Amino acid sequence: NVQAHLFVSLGTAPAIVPEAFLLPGARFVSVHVLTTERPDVTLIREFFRRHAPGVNLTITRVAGFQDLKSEEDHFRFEEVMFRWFLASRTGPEQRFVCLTGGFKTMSAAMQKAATVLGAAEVFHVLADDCCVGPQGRLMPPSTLEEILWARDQGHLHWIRLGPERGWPQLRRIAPEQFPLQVVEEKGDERRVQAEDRAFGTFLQDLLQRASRIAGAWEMLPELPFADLATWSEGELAWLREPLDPRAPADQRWVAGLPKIELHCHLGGFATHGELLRRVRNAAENPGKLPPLEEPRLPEGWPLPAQPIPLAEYMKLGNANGTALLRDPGCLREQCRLLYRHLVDQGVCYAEVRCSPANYAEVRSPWDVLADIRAAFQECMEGARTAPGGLPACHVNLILIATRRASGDYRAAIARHLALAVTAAEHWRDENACRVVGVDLAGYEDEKTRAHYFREEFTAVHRCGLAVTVHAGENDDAEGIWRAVFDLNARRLGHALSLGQSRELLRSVADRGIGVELCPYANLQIKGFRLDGSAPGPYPLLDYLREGVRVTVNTDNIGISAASLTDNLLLAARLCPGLTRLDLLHLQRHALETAFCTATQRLTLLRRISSGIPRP
Amino acid sequence: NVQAHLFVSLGTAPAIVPEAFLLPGARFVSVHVLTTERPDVTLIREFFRRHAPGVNLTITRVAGFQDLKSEEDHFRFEEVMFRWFLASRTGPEQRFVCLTGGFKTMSAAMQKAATVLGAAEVFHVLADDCCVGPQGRLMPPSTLEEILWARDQGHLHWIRLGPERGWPQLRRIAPEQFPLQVVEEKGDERRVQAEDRAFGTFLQDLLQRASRIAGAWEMLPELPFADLATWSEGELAWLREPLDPRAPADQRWVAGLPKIELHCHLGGFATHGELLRRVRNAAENPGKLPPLEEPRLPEGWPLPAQPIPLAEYMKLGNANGTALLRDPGCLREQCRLLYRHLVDQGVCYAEVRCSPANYAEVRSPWDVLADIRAAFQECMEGARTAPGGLPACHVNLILIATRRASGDYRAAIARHLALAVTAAEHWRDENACRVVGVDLAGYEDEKTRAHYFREEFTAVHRCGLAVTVHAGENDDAEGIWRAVFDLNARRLGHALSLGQSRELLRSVADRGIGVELCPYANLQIKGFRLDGSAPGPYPLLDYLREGVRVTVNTDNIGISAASLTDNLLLAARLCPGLTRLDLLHLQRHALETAFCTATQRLTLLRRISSGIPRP
Ligand SMILES: Nc1ncnc2c1ncn2[C@@H]1O[C@H](CO)[C@@H](OP(=O)(O)OC[C@@H]2O[C@H](n3cnc4c(N)ncnc43)[C@H]3OP(=O)(O)O[C@H]32)[C@H]1O
Ligand SMILES: Nc1ncnc2c1ncn2[C@@H]1O[C@H](CO)[C@@H](OP(=O)(O)OC[C@@H]2O[C@H](n3cnc4c(N)ncnc43)[C@H]3OP(=O)(O)O[C@H]32)[C@H]1O
Ligand SMILES: [Zn+2]
Ligand SMILES: [Zn+2]
Repeated sequence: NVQAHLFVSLGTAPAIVPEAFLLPGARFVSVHVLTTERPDVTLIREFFRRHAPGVNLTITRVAGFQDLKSEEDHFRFEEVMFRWFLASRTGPEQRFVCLTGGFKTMSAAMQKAATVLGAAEVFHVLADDCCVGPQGRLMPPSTLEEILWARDQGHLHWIRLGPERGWPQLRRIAPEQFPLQVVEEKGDERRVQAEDRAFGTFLQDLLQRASRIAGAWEMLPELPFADLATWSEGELAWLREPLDPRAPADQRWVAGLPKIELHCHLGGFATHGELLRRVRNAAENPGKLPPLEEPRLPEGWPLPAQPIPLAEYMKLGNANGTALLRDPGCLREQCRLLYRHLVDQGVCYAEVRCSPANYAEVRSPWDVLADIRAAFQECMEGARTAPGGLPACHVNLILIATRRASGDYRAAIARHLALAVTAAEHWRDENACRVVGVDLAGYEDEKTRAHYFREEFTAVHRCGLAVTVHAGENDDAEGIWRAVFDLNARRLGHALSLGQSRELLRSVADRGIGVELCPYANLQIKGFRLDGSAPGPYPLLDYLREGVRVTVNTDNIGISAASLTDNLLLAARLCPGLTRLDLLHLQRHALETAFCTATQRLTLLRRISSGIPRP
Repeated sequence: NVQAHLFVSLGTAPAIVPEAFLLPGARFVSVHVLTTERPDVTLIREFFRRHAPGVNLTITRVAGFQDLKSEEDHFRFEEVMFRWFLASRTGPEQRFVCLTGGFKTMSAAMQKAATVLGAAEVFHVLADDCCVGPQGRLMPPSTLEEILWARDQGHLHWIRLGPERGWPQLRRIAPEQFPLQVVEEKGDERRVQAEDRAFGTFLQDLLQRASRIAGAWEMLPELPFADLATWSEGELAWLREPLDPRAPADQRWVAGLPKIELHCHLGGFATHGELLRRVRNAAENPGKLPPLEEPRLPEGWPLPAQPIPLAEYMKLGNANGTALLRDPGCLREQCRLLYRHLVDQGVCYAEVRCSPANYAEVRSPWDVLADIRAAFQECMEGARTAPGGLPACHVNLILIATRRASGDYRAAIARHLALAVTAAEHWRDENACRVVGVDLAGYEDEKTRAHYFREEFTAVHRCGLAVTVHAGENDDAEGIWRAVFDLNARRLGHALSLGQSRELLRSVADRGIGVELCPYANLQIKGFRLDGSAPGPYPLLDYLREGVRVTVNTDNIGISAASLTDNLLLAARLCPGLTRLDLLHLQRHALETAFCTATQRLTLLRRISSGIPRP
């Protein structure tokens, strides 16, 4: 019922196409013949003129192939063959391929094309000596009547190799992508050319990718991302080696990674240098600006020789914050520079903490929050890069409830929680900046543990808002236990003492509660050995091996004076033996513990999977 | 430095093997020849005796392959070819394939085996007609001096076309898996056979699997299991159609699915029929056996016309339980029969609930729990089928704390919690029966909500043990909220009223808390419309669409008189439009919400993925 085209190759022995056209069962239409320059085709044309008028025979010749000496012209013939198969518009269900005729390599190319593109039947024809000729027991060369006689009395074989399936993306495709060129053209006869070997590279790379995927099909659920299955064996072996922070190639690779940020404070971004000057030279009221004064950093501040405690760590960012963000222009400018920095670092999703009520003097905290939200929305709408018309970096908001050692600090917590609930219920567009949770931070000790604020957070739990708690930075595991089991926290920050209790660590691992680590902040405050030279070993590797969803963050960019890339590199330095697959696992954990919707999570997963740079 | 083996076919034209042997810049060792028993090889051995005495060539002839008549001859030649390639412990980098000689199909199969097995070089040799012969302009015939003369004068071309890579898991295989027979054994010349076409089927399956995987590479993250990527397009389309409970094929497919059980009561298994008699005829002391009396079931009990309340449902299983299980023989037989039923149903992992203290009259509850654990452990050890030497079904234990409307029940709750903690601390082997959590079931109302039992479960939370709660079966969403946020429940049972509160549903979906539903029990107690003909619609589809991890279980197998297959089919009946992929998603959710270790979870994931039957 199908059209049943017949593709055949021709050598220097004519009367092959007449034999192949005669098939016990096939009603062939539109016979196609592929041949070189020298063979003659008069006999075939006479056959199809006298015995089958309606078969509209077409003959194609390769432009510059007449005798093969090297491999260069074989590649030309193969490329022209592939484009010639592609030139017509036929599915595999109506393709019959005959490999008889031509050089020994031409038949191999015939079968390779048939098994790659797909065909209904691959076969070849044989005939034995039956004609007396001038020399006894001679093959029937010509003089069609003896070919028909041999068919009728019946010794022709027609060995049927069988059907072929073909790769699915190559079954149809299009010929406009890979066209041919006609050099000279007479009736039903052509000479053709191809500019390049694009189809060869396309086919080769798709087969190579398929071979790699078949090679890496096991150990797939252990892989953080699916695209890693398309990597070569050498690349995968290199991925399992320990990361070397000194090597510039490793630094470039880490800088080229898509990243997710979950712990970043807005008030500690621009505290020194040119960034502070740029923020200051944007105020609407320059008259009321406080006099410029930069706190002096300790010796070798990025990597101090001695640890320092919290008080001067907070005082080190006195040049920015409440003293400076009280001006609306400064707040806007701060937001723009933070978004620019996040985009430059390669982050694709970030959550930013803020304390709007600290910046309200004549305006309400609602106005401050609206200003921050509008500035971030305008920044996201400005940079419509990335595929699908989505912002380069998506920013969500988290509000901070601060607790202090003494004074008046507990009314502000209530104001922040109420504002967070109202704002979360106000803005609800999925593809926009939103308030997605609250955070309990500040001074921590025995008297300010988590279970003393349950009555304040009951309303937050009633309204359905996510909660993160700072715990374990300067306390034992009891604070972490109370945060987990009394405030129903979903994420923990600076849980450095989680390893003191095995049962608590098992509970955190089993419940999927995320942990956030900041290598620079932890090293600068608690002190830690570097390069394997009494706080103890850094607990990153222990958490990774135990099964905890641990992530690496930046905390205060300005105060600690570094970014995500530097934090990852020092994470490698603090735990010798850390691998690159561990970095990918960290990114996967950050994706899984984010405070986002399911569709956004899937989109981020796809975006990160295809963005990992190769060695 | 490689050995550089050479493989070449030969037809009715000698002096081709010596020409291919003289490949420039290649020192060959142990050249191999494949023939069709028709031609002669005297020339080959004569040449290798005089000009290369250290190459120890071999010659092979194919199993009565006289001439090409039909396709069976070609198939036998191809099978002998593949087994001949395998029966030489050779790597990809030292194979050199020459597709010169024999039929066109012979050279084509040469190239096919080269590109599948991954040769290191494929080439084709040509010669120039430079010999006088008896008629001028002749190819160089048998004699060797003229072959050497033509090599010296530069009349050989050696068209060589690229190396090959080959599929990775097929690069080695092993000779002792598709062996060759030896019909006749003469010096350096052999005739070989092959029992069957096993390698052909192996290769066809491999290529088809690779092609299907390449066809379905996208939409892989959405697939619950990876093996679904190896299904054909028709099967995948059939997977998305709505389930038809009336179709016998669908019934067989559901019965053939690997399953996970998470809500099963031990005391409600054998309550009627032959199973109850079998349990009764196992007592150590039949004198104290209470008289037999089976409660009568309502009309059309499996699908009753009107719902019944909990009291009659519980009284329906009075023939078994506390009255019967105080005798250890009956308890042991009960456990054996339940494990047999679970294996028959196809369950690969199950968690069983029990109340040992209810069966302690002269023995301690510790002895009863030890007997139950020993019975299940012995049952697991006995049936060590399945790959890896693992038990067919793995059973873990959960202990019930029962609350009642009036009477003395809190002491029993404290007893059960303490026993659970001690038992969980006692048995710690990963590949063994273990106690993994506690349950809060029984009578529920306003006065017996979850937050009235916090002080009793604080110890369980300190020791790090999983908790599940019966909530929502006969209460509004307030009970579910209290269970989630005051008792830190990890999984909920019969949460039929979760949809009344949107915030609670969103929180449950975000936190990953599991929900268990029992179709038959829910229909029998609450009443629900069937086939889409006021309790409202059954909430399976809403929970699935909202992202809640929802699973389907059996509750009481005996009282409700149904199994997992019946429950899944009735779930399809309760929500028209339920698809088969939805059943797979339910299985994945059950796997994700279980109380097991990570290694066991990975093993179960692989086992379920590699065991889904095809349509
Ligand atoms: N000392 C040797 N003695 C004998 N054979 C040798 C020797 N050394 C190498 N070989 C090769 O081994 C195959 C012997 O079967 C031959 O390979 P192949 O050249 O590919 O033969 C195929 C035939 O060449 C013929 N055709 C010659 N021109 C052309 C041409 N320009 N377009 C297409 N076909 C050509 C074809 O016409 P067709 O279909 O009747 O048969 C083929 C020989 O070239
Ligand atoms: N009307 C036609 N006119 C011309 N050619 C026709 C016609 N009908 C079919 N063909 C086929 O088309 C190819 C000619 O280009 C031939 O196919 P092929 O049988 O594969 O020929 C290859 C040669 O058969 C020869 N060898 C004859 N015995 C055997 C045998 N028992 N083991 C292996 N090879 C055999 C081989 O010696 P070698 O290495 O010099 O070249 C091959 C012809 O048989
Ligand atoms: Zn912080
Ligand atoms: Zn139950």
